[PDB]
Amino acid sequence: MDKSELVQKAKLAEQAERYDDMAAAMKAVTEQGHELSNEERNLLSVAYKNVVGARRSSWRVISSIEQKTERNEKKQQMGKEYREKIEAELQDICNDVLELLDKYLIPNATQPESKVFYLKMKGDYFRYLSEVASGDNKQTTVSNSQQAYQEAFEISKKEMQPTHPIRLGLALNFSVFYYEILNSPEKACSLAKTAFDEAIAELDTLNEESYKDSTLIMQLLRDNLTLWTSE
Amino acid sequence: MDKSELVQKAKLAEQAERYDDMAAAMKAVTEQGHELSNEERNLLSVAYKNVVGARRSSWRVISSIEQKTERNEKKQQMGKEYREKIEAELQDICNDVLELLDKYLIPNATQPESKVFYLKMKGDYFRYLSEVASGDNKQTTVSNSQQAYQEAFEISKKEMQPTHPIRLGLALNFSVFYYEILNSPEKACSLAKTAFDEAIAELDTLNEESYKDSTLIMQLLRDNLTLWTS
Repeated sequence: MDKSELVQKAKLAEQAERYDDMAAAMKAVTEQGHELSNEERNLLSVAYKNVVGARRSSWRVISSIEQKTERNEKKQQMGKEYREKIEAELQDICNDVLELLDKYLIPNATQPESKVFYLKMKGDYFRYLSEVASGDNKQTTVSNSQQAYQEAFEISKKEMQPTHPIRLGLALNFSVFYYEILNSPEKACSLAKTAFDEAIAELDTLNEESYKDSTLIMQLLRDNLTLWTSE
Repeated sequence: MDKSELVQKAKLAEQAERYDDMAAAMKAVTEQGHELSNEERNLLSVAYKNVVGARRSSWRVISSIEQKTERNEKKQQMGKEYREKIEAELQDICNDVLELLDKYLIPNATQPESKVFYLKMKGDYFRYLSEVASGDNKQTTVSNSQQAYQEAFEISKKEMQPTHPIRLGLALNFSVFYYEILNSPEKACSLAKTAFDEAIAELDTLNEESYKDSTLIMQLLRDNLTLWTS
């Protein structure tokens, strides 16, 4: 099967709600090593969001049942083994995505918006590993998660306008990450305020017909600031 | 694996909506070769109903797409090839279930309630094969569905109460078989009306444990009878 055929197969699998097929199709597309179109990039992102989402969902369901269980019914030990089977798949799916990002997507990215998309995706997929990571492996995945967002963060700052909706929103994502996962409320606030203020300073340059493309995300940065400072 | 284990695994898979796992667990329980319990029997049924249901839905989605005009020869090829993938899967799923029915479930059925349940199941899964069958495979598969339903129907009339869900569901499915597979509204209406009237003529055979299931399926029978006439 060639790229055109795989892409079509991918859209058919989406329609049929067969997301693993959809993901396998777009994995193979990605492996031709060429920069993906917006259509293709969207398809891959969707494909894997859904495949990863289903196991995450299954895992939340099992963890919850495990904790309502009486703690030596040999049933309890099914929920252990089963959760662990889910986890291993979840990690397998994540490793695929990360391999694609390391090997093809990030290195071939020619434009800064694509490079930032893929770096953030890498950040997101490490975050999913961390949700089922063990003790000492859990700090590794969070650092790997931070570093990917940091790298994307730096590129937006350097290649995009303060007012750009991807830069904002990466600012938002990254600030929330410092707050929610790294327990750093002061860095979280510092980050948000800087993003907010920088875009504020260039409100000047926006078109009255589409300023909300920027303004809506800035409102969220601001909302978080007042929320986080109120604590 | 202990059954209670496999059955547990199966109840978790179900909660987790991982129906392929659920089905494998129940497959390995059925293969231990012993009559299933009402609960293991329902888990096996629910399992395969969801596993095969997902492909029946995917197939239709794709058959419907392949129905719009398509100027692109490669896109038309992929649609054809993808439908064919789903069918092969669908057929494999049905064959698994029919093997289980032939090798274990039906021959070991030791009471009429189960025997009807499994024959009804044999009909259903031969109906699903019919939906994607071709030529002579389709005459065989349709005919096999009718035989198994018909046989179940005779036993359910002879041994079960009119308001029993297994019996009402058989009528439901067998009436739907006649409408959708045999393209015969006359035979589908006659069956559904008989089973409904027979139920309502014996409300005394209702019981608390299955009142909701009985009425739910009676209402579905009714729905179908209105739709099919109007």
